[PDB]
Amino acid sequence: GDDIYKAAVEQLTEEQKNEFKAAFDIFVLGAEDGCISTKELGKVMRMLGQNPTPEELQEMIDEVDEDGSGTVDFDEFLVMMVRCMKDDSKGAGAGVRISADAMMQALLGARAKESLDLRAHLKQVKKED
Ligand SMILES: Cc1cc2c(cc1F)OC[C@@H](NS(=O)(=O)c1cc(C(=O)N3CC(C)(C#N)C3)c(C)[nH]1)[C@H]2O
Repeated sequence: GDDIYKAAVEQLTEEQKNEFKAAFDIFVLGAEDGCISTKELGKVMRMLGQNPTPEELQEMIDEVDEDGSGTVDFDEFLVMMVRCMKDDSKGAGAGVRISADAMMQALLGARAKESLDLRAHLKQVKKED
């Protein structure tokens, strides 16, 4: 049931559909496997205010793993974003729940993410950034 997940390509903004390349690219920047692992996780988690455990990262990855060895494909990420907007809470059983925009703004956060107002999904008191 990956209708909006796989079709997210058209659901993504004008800059998002193009940021999905550099975004995930930074996650595996210099990766010999080409994919993301529990190691790279903590590397990005800090960029989005998050300091989980080395054993917990296996959970947020297991639900998005293809090989089943603490990892995730490049496509499993694209959906993780479009699915996050509606499912801000996918972890279930942790201290908090990571969002999608939080990952994008952390990964690149320079190109453009206001063309469609993706960060507007969290209309609430924020910082000056
Ligand atoms: C490989 C990859 C996958 C994911 C990533 C980034 C990635 F690099 O971020 C979003 C995450 N979905 S989630 O619902 O936010 C989510 C939160 C949690 C959780 O147990 N914790 C919140 C926590 C970080 C704290 N304190 C610990 C889980 C299992 N899922 C998951 O899709």
